Amino acid sequence: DLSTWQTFRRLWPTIAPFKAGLIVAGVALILNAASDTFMLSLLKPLLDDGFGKTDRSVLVWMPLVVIGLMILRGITSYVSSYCISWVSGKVVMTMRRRLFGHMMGMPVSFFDKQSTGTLLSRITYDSEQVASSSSGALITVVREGASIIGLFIMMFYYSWQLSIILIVLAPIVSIAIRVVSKRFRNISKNMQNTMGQVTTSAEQMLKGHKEVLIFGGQEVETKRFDKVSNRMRLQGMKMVSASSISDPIIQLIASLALAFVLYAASFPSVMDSLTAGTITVVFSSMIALMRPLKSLTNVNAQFQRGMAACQTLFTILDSEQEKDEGKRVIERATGDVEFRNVTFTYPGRDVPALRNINLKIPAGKTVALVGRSGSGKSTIASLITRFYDIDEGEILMDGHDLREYTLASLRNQVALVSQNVHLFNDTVANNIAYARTEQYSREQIEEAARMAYAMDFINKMDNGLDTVIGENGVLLSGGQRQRIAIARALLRDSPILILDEATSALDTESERAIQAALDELQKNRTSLVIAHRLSTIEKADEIVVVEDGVIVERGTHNDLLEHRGVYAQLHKMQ
Amino acid sequence: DLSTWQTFRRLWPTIAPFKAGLIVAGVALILNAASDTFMLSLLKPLLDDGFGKTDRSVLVWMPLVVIGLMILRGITSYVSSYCISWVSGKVVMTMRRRLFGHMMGMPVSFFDKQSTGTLLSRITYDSEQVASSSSGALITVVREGASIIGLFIMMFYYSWQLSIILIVLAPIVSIAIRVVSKRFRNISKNMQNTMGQVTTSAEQMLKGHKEVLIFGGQEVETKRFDKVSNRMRLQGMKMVSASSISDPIIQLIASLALAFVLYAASFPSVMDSLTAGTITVVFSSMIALMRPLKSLTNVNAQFQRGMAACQTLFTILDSEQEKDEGKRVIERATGDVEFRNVTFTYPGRDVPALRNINLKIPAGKTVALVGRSGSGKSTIASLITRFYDIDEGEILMDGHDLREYTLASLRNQVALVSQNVHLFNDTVANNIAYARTEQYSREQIEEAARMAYAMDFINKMDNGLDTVIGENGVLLSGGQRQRIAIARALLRDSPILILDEATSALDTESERAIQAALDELQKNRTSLVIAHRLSTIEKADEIVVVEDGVIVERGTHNDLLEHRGVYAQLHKMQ
Ligand SMILES: Nc1ncnc2c1ncn2[C@@H]1O[C@H](COP(=O)(O)OP(=O)(O)O)[C@@H](O)[C@H]1O
Ligand SMILES: Nc1ncnc2c1ncn2[C@@H]1O[C@H](COP(=O)(O)OP(=O)(O)O)[C@@H](O)[C@H]1O
Ligand code: VO4
Ligand code: VO4
Ligand SMILES: [Mg+2]
Ligand SMILES: [Mg+2]
Repeated sequence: DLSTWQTFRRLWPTIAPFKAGLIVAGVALILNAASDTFMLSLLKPLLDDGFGKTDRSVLVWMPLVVIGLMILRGITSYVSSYCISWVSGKVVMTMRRRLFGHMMGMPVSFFDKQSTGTLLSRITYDSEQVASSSSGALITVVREGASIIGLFIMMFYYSWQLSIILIVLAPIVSIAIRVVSKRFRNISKNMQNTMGQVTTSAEQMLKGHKEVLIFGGQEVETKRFDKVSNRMRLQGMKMVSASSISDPIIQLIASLALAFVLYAASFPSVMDSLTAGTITVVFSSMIALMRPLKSLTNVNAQFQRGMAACQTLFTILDSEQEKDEGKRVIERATGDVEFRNVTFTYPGRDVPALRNINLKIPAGKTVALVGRSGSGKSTIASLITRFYDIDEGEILMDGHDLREYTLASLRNQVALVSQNVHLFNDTVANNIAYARTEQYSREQIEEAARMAYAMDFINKMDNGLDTVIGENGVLLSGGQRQRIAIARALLRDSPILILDEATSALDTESERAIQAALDELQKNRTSLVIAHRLSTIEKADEIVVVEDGVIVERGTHNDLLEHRGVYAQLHKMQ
Repeated sequence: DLSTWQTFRRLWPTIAPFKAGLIVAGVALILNAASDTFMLSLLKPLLDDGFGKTDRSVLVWMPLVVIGLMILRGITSYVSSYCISWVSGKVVMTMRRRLFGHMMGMPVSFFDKQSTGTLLSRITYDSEQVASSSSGALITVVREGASIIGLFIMMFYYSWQLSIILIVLAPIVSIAIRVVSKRFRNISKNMQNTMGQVTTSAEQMLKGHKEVLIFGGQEVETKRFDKVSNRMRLQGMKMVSASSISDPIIQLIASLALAFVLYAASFPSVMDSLTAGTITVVFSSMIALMRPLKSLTNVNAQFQRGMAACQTLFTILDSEQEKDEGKRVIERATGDVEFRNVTFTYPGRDVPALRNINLKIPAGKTVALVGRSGSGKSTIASLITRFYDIDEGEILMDGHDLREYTLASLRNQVALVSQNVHLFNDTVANNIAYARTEQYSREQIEEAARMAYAMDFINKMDNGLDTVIGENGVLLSGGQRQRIAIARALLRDSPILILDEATSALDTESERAIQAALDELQKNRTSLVIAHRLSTIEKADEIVVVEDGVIVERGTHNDLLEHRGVYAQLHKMQ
């Protein structure tokens, strides 16, 4: 928990580029406060010198001065507000952009334990609270502070004897504001966590909607959301209770100043040194000082909430991202990947998921990983992509350990068809050519799609390649969204290709056409196809059988089949 | 785009139950306004008496009554603020609950075109805007309104020769506030869509993270989020420009009243009967009225934003939900299902996916759907669940149409495991027994896992049945996720079981084991098995071969094999 001025010194490097746009705002605020103070001091001359027997010596030129002062105040307030809001908007943009670009680079080990709801709350709630507090509440806070300091200097100018009490009452209000702002920040952080839970529940509902319908998850989801929204309301209630018990207390404490000055001025031995105008302007200033104080202490809730959000985001932005310890970069790999004594236990587990693998993938060939449905088959594919780091043992690419290569230059050498195919809500062309859209002409996209037996059914759609695919490609069947992932992978010429259950959903002749396409196209590029259909693999250069997490049998189709090993029992039952 | 009072009169039925709090808050607010007005009026008695003609300076009671009046003001302010925030929190919570329970009732046809980011924005951002405006800004707006009304009353009580101008200028200030509130609402309703785009971009980055990593979608996603955040900040700056160009103008308009008052005092022949205290309390009243104008017109941004958000949510809450007509509840259906010339055209297409389907699924039988990847078979599975409505044709179920059956009593007769199956971020037991957590005991869940061959891996994890499966079950392999989905489907004893590729990602012998265990239930169950592995369904009661959109072949295994039809070719490719 950082104090509300510690957060600004933690934020200053972000604001520093725009400090030129803040000097004008500060000068405008100073002039605004001066104009308001001089306008309130204008009550002095129309009771002392203004009133006389048929006397309008100042009143003849008075209201025009009020209009001019009002115009000055208006333009200064406008420029101050707009420039402060511009700086706030730029800073909020920078924080939001950096936050998004940060969680976009965290390791997958982090994504496997955090619900989507909390991160979406980070993007769309905390940043929004910071923006709202620093655009709407900050201007009010700083302007009322300027007005208050102006009233202070004015009351000390006219009569110090009637304003020594403010020296004794400033510390009390400072302590009260500090001790209530701490509570505001704590409640705001708990409130942020509760919003995270709310959006997590909402996203679990939305993403798993069909199962909610089919299994009758009506009442349970409704009750869970009821409880979480109730917690949200209760924490908001605690914040409101703090605010509404801190406003009147401070207002009453600030009213001892007015009570004292009335008590002090009640002494005829003191009022002699002053006139009616000075006394009435002191009383008016003390009376009208309470309004800025009340407004500041009331708006202090939103400003403190924004400061809490900024503190949380700065803590998040200071986390550790994926280990990009790599130094060397490479353009195209020759196509050979080697394992050595590699073992790898998943984050937060006891038994290793691989005990020791000595797999060797030759350059420009294919290696297939058949085996049971619970062994390490997708784990190997994740490892050769550096999704997870090894525990011990060496994994090599082109004779140099896989940790020397930087992350970008490595994954730019591998194309993957995940068993859980995920497609973006965009046209078919942009799903096939996801990141390198500008580098691949529609001719290349069409060739890649025709390779993956997808152009046959794309033509049937409304706009051909231009059709929108839906939120997750739900507009297409599983065997039409597992042939766009294949097309996307085949579009690139990455020498290392992984087919993590490429044809799980396809029928037999469609996958036969796929296999023909790869056999006529992948004659030079290394592939790592993993599948339980032992007909997409009978042409592999070396079949590898992994069960329980350890390699058991390595060899060609013929050498394994006549060996009467585990592959023989796997093949004899198709 | 409705006005503020129209918004409240549209919202009043929601607010109606919570009227005691509103009434007591209103009474306390009137008392607070009277107390605050009475504090400014004390400036007259101390000048007509007291320091003016100090011969009666015996008046000493003023500080005591000031302190007492401020205590009363503080108490009334606290109770009014708290009992308005109670109604605000209750109403916002009810809006959240109604909105969540509403979108969870949308038909699937709506979910197949709307990105989840926008709906999460509706729940998270918009509702938060309503809550913030109605909690923080609303109390400020109403308090300043009360203070303004009190100051009008007091000044008109004192002297109307110097106050009839406020009759003239109130319409002008009202016109300005209305014509700036319209722009605030429009900008806010654009800002909601922009934030929806922000959160859609964020969500499409998170839940498609691996596709971002593999293909280098780093810079593309960075550009997209930069553009959307820039649009957001630009709209925010437009809002702030409107606010800070409407505030000083309205402030200056009110200044023409003060200048006129100061012009009236210059004329003695008419305004000779002004006491030295009456005039100086009218002037202080103008100043202390013009301050709340600034405060109210400044805080009007948040309040108008909240009203725009409440309007947007009220547009959602009266949209069309799922049809759900007919009130024929059924206890436990026999399971018989029949089609009659069914023709189905998907929402937004122009060629019928299904046409002229005659399908019978008699009780205690299994019907197998086979064909190319792209024919309509998952469509049939969706139709018998009533995810979509028939375009033209009759379904039947236990001797009656699916339309007459109410939806809640229809999905209880179907347990469906689909392709791309979803799992909830919760313990494995709470995933198997999803919505009936407190009906199926632990031994029943264990039996369900045992039937689906899932006990061999579910018993090796660290915590057994209680291990957290993570978001979408990413902590488990594809085969294990499929097995848990099967175990979830099998735990229910629903008459109809639909297996949309229930064994896509399982090795051959676990497929054999599951089918062997599933064969026990076929004595009473009525299952619809969709599968491309023809060895899975060689024992189907009747096999239905669905090509592009029409049932081509049907019969048993041997009848189709002897017929030398399309099934013969599909089987030769084994
Ligand atoms: N992200 C993960 N975190 C923890 N454990 C995992 C994870 N992924 C897989 N496992 C464990 O490793 C075993 C094998 O999974 P994996 O090799 O990734 O998939 P597959 O079995 O399809 O090859 C599974 O039984 C599972 O319990
Ligand atoms: N939600 C949807 N909206 C519009 N069209 C769809 C939707 N789901 C599937 N389709 C279309 O219906 C056609 C039939 O596919 P489908 O019957 O789902 O294949 P399968 O039954 O093998 O999954 C597909 O070509 C697809 O384009
Ligand atoms: O398009 V399919 O659901 O038959 O893989
Ligand atoms: O071991 V698997 O879940 O890819 O069939
Ligand atoms: Mg896998
Ligand atoms: Mg399907």
